[PDB]
Amino acid sequence: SMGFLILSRREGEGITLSLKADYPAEELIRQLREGGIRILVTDIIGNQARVGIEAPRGVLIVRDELK
Amino acid sequence: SMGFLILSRREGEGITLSLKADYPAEELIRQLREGGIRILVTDIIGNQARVGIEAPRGVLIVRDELK
Repeated sequence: SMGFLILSRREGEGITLSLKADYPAEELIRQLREGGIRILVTDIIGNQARVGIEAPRGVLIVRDELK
Repeated sequence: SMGFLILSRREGEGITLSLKADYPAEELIRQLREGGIRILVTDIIGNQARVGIEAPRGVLIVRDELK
């Protein structure tokens, strides 16, 4: 199954996607070749955009201001 | 160097990221572990959000309405 993260982002705010160190390379590459990552603009509430990300469990999703 | 794509997205519009079939698995996994993918909300022009994506060259970036 998939991890799902939707966050409000203002101008100049972002997200970094990386690979989790504890998951194996053969499997992550197969997660990403086969199904990929989906980015969705879910809502635009004025000066904010709610961005959804659906990604296999091996993908680390971190808001830029955290790391 | 990096591929860069910025597109206007309205509500319910998205992007799919996948891995290019012609690039080797060892290298792509190392592209993504080391540097990752950056998603940036660059501008919110009313009912549209301009979403930037910076990704290593091995990553295929496709607007949902194309494939």
